[PDB]
Amino acid sequence: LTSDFDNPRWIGRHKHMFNFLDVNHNGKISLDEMVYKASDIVINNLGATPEQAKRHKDAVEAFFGGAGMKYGVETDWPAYIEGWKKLATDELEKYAKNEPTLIRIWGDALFDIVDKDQNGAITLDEWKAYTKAAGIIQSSEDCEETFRVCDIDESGQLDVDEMTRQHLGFWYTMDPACEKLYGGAVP
Ligand SMILES: O=C1N2C=C(c3ccc(O)cc3)N[C@@H](Cc3ccccc3)C2=N[C@@]1(Cc1ccc(Br)cc1)OO
Repeated sequence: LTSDFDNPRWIGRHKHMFNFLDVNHNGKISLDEMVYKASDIVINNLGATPEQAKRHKDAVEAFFGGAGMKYGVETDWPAYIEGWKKLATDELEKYAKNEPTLIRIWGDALFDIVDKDQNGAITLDEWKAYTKAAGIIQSSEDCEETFRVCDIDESGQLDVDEMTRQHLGFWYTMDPACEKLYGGAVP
């Protein structure tokens, strides 16, 4: 439940993602681009209903919002990483107080789209469909590493509650137990 913001591997994890989000190498990204990307994936690749898409958009907006990003503002790397320090701090504070995190809220919205059974858990094939559409993982072998790192349930599925815990460790705290969550795709 403690952050590790001076760790070069934390900083570099998020710089990897900044660079991945900055698809046209502008050195800056906007909230507009984030919510476009989000809705493009779920509506155009993953079959989301209109209601599901709007729920998902609201969650992504709130997530990057928590990192300081705003509509009509171009966020460069120094502003992006400083805002990520605020997001991670807020998220860990919520998690410690048993309050829903922004990453959980996003997960619930995403999993309602990706889980054909709408019961809060995804198969490996579903995780492959999501991460390859998003681009955050490219290869099947890296998607398969997720399922090695995560505690998989009795039906072979990845529950949103488990992925949220792994995400806290991976994106917010540098928990060694959560290394390689995205395989080699994200250092
Ligand atoms: O955890 C997830 N992330 C985390 C990030 C991320 C990016 C930058 C950064 O500095 C830190 C994290 N990005 C994405 C991909 C994406 C970005 C923007 C719009 C749509 C999709 C992502 N997709 C998710 C979706 C998700 C969310 C919550 C839960 Br629980 C499970 C899955 O899984 O790969």
